[PDB]
Amino acid sequence: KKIFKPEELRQALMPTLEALYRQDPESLPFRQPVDPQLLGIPDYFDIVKSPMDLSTIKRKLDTGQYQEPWQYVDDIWLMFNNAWLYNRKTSRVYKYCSKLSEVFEQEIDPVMQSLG
Ligand SMILES: CCc1c(C(=O)NCc2cccc(Cl)c2)[nH]c(C)c1C(C)=O
Repeated sequence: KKIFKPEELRQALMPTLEALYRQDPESLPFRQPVDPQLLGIPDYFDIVKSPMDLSTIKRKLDTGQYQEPWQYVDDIWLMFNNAWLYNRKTSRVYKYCSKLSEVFEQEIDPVMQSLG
């Protein structure tokens, strides 16, 4: 039941988020919230009830919204799962999502062993 200072959480986790955000071009579809009206996908919020993206996660990390590291990890998988759920497996975004998830696994694994 260890408690982490918000600042130490940000320090430990931010490099993993940076690694995802910097991944080009695979991060591009995940750098901002999905905007259904712009994209012409009006059923999006019927399928995805809990939208998530890298900018939102970044904000949560900056503003003390995570009490413990698994909450960050939860949001990352929420983001990936939303994309795997909504998009066809052949789609560009699905494929980018999978590649990003592999980057995430490599970066996160040592951090979370070293943390919680
Ligand atoms: C298909 C819509 C979508 C995007 C997206 O941003 N597309 C536009 C785009 C902009 C730049 C680069 C690319 Cl490749 C696509 N993003 C997500 C998570 C999704 C979904 C539904 O899951």
